[PDB]
Parts: sequence; C-alpha cells; structure tokens
Amino acid sequence: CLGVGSCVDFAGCGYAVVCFX
Repeated sequence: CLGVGSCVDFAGCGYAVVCFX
C-alpha cells in the first residue's frame, strides 16, 4: 500500500514499489 504504481502490496490500497517484498 503506497503512492507508487509499479506493483501492489495488497494492504488494502493495492500499491507497492516492489514485488519481491
């Protein structure tokens, strides 16, 4: 869940700057 749009964190926001984390 971040303001980035490269990947997703699936933390409710649906935005992650990484996919390996």
